[PDB]
Amino acid sequence: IPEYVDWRQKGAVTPVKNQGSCGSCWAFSAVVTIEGIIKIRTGNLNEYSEQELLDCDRRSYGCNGGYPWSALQLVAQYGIHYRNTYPYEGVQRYCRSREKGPYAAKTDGVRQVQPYNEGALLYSIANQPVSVVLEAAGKDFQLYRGGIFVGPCGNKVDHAVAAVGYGPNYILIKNSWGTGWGENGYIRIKRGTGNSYGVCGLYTSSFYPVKN
Ligand SMILES: *[C@@H](O)[C@H](Cc1ccccc1)NC(=O)[C@@H](NC(=O)[C@@H](NC(=O)N[C@H](Cc1ccc(O)cc1)C(=O)O)[C@@H]1CCN=C(N)N1)C(C)C
Repeated sequence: IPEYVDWRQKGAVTPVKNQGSCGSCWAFSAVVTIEGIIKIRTGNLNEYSEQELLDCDRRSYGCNGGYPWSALQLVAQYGIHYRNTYPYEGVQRYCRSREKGPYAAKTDGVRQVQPYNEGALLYSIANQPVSVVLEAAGKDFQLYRGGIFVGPCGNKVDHAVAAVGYGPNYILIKNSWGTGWGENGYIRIKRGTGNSYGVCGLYTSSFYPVKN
């Protein structure tokens, strides 16, 4: 795998979103990986519905948090609508998949990256955008304005984001806190510290969709 990966450079990343006060990060994280793999497989970049996952993933707890892997399982088992047809409201409502016609995209499964393994995550990122979790509760992460982020932070993961690239010293992350946060909505998180958790627990729980 190469020294630099940036899926934005290959037109596989849609504009930065803002999840608002709703604990829907898990749905935003999942959708970034779907938008990525559909572009890589079909050559078309589309936006897909975070709201649909928020409403329809019965394993997750709507705006009270959820599971990127369960969201990705749902897209593999059923599918997902375009964001345009099922737009984001920042509140959990009834699952309205049936009322919005046939699904726009479908995947063939979900895979976990070997956890607590930097090389395993970089290998997956080289192939496609990956759903990752980290500790975002800390003020340092909340007030991040740019540069390579080293913390401070603990490993108490509480927030799902998407790894869309890496460099020699960092992993490139798409956050769902709008374009005003960090580097136009992105964070470069320090890698290669030798801490198996990753910086802010970045290696705790990572999933990517499978599509043939
Ligand atoms: C992002 O907007 C939200 C914010 C939030 C966090 C906690 C409570 C409310 C809102 N963050 C999340 O959705 C996070 N989700 C969780 O913390 C998640 N737990 C896990 O991801 N861990 C599981 C463990 C597990 C696996 C399978 C079953 O059946 C049970 C448990 C894992 O290791 O995969 C849950 C979601 C519901 N509430 C809490 N507290 N935790 C982030 C995605 C990590």
